[PDB]
Amino acid sequence: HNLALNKATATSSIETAGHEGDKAVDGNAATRWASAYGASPQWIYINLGSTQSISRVKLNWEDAYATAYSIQVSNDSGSTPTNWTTVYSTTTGDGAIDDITFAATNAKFVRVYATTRATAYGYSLWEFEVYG
Ligand SMILES: N[C@@H]1[C@@H](O)[C@H](O[C@@H]2O[C@H](CO)[C@@H](O[C@@H]3O[C@H](CO)[C@@H](O)[C@H](O)[C@H]3N)[C@H](O)[C@H]2N)[C@@H](CO)O[C@H]1O
Repeated sequence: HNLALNKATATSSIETAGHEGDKAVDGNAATRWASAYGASPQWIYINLGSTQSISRVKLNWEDAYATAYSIQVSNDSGSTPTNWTTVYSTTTGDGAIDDITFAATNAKFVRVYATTRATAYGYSLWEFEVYG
């Protein structure tokens, strides 16, 4: 059960209309979030809507994937998280599907914080799935 499905999202940026964060959590492999281009970090987070115990994230990257990124959680109250905790990071991402597991943790928000690009574009996810 994908706890991210159709939850509210926010992003650091978007490439164009139609590439919003909601596109990464629609369960559709043919729609994607895509960030602005360039060498800045970028990110997408999901408001899970309630505290959930999570242990697994599945990323389905488009060709503009991150070689370096972290998965982070927040347990802030409200709808605007500001404190993040890294639960997993890599510097050797290889794109396509990334199936990530980590110690189960409470989380109200989950963020992909992407820091090194595989390409000279931005970063883009067809899907960002979250599992207990
Ligand atoms: N100089 C143009 C060249 O830019 C163009 O190639 C296309 O450029 C597209 C716009 O950057 C690029 O689309 C991005 O692709 C990445 C990676 O797949 C995605 O994450 C972005 O969302 C896309 N906007 C295309 O890949 C690329 N074909 C070419 C064709 O118009 O004309 C060149 O000479």
